[PDB]
Amino acid sequence: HHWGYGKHNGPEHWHKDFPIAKGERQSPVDIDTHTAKYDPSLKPLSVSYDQATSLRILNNGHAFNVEFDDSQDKAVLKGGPLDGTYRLIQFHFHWGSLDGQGSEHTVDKKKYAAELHLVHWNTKYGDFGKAVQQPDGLAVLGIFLKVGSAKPGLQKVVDVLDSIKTKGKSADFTNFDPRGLLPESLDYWTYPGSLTTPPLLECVTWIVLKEPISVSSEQVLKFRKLNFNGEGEPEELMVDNWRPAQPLKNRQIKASFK
Ligand SMILES: NCCc1ccc(S(N)(=O)=O)cc1
Ligand SMILES: [Zn+2]
Repeated sequence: HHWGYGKHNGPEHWHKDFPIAKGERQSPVDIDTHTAKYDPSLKPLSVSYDQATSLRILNNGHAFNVEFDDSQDKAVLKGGPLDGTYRLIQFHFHWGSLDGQGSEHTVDKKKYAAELHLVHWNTKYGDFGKAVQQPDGLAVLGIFLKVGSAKPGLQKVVDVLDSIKTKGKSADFTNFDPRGLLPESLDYWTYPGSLTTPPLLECVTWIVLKEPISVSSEQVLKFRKLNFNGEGEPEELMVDNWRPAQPLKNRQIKASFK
C-alpha cells in the first residue's frame, strides 16, 4: 500500500509487505544468453492483435498503462511456450533516469533504456483476478527499448503523456494499434516468473523478445517527464521504475532460436 521505487519504499523493502518477493520464481532475471538453451519443443509464437481495442491510458503512480477491452478475444497471444489463449489486458513500460538503465530484464547483464510489457491473461480462468491465483495465469511479452531512431508507432503514446502527468490521471486512448510497438523478429527467451511489482505474484510465463525496438531520445525524455506524485504534490519524476534482476533459483531460460 505504500511501495514504490525510492530508497525508503523501493524493491529492497517490498518483502516486508509482500514476502513472496524472496520467492522461488521472481522476476525479472538476467538472461545469460550462453546458458539459455534452444528448445525445439517451442511452437511458433502467435501475436494476434488485429482486432485490439484500446480504451484508455492511466498514470497509476508507478507507470502508465494503456488499457484494452478484454471482454472478448480481440487481441491474443498464443503459441510459443503457451497452452491455450491469453488475452491482452494492458501494456506499460519501465524506464530509467538515463539511457544506461531502465529495463527490468537484462541480457548478459546489459540494461536497456526501457522495457515494454504487454500483459495477457489465460482465458481458461475467466478473469484476470482468477488468473493471478494460477501458476499459468498470465503471459507477459517483454520488449526492450534502446535509444536511436524514433519508433513511429510509439509517438501517439508519447503525445498523450502531457495529459496524464500525475498519479490517478487518465485519458481516452482509443484506436491505438499495439502492432506498431513490435520489432521485426519474434525470436524470444522464455521462463516462468512473477509480476515485477507488488503483489509480485508467481503466475507469469515471461516471453522476452531478443530484438529491441529503437526509440528516440526525445521519446524517452517524454517518459521521464511523468510524475509519480499526484496533482499539486511536490514533483517526483517518474524515472527508474524498474525492479532489478532477481535470483534465477531452480529455473531454466529457454530460447526459441539458435
Ligand atoms: N495488479 C497487478 C498488475 C501487474 C501487471 C503486470 C505487471 S509486470 N510489470 O510484471 O508486467 C505487474 C503488475
Ligand atoms: Zn511491467
